[PDB]
Amino acid sequence: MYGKLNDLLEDLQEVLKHVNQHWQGGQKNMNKVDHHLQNVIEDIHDFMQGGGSGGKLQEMMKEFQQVLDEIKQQLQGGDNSLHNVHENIKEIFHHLEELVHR
Repeated sequence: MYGKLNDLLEDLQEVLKHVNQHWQGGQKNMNKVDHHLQNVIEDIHDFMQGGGSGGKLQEMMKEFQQVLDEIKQQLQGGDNSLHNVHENIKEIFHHLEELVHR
C-alpha cells in the first residue's frame, strides 16, 4: 500500500471539483458525470487496499474514459476553464493505469 493513489484519487476528485464550477455546454451533465467519477474515485481509493487491483481498476477504466470523452465535449463554449482541468483527467486517468502497469 504505497499511497500515491491518494495523489491520483485526490488529484482526480479535485479536477472534478474545479470542473463542477466551470461546467458549460450541458448543466445537466455536471450531475450525470458526478456519478461517473464518484464511482471511479471510489475505485482508486480501493486500489491502495490490495495495492494492486489491476482487476478492479480496469473496471472503472471504461467509466473513467466515459468522463474524459464527456467533459472534453463540454469544452465547446466558455468552458476555457475545463481546458485546464479537462487536461488533467487525460494524464490523471492514464496516471492510475500507470501505478498498476508495474
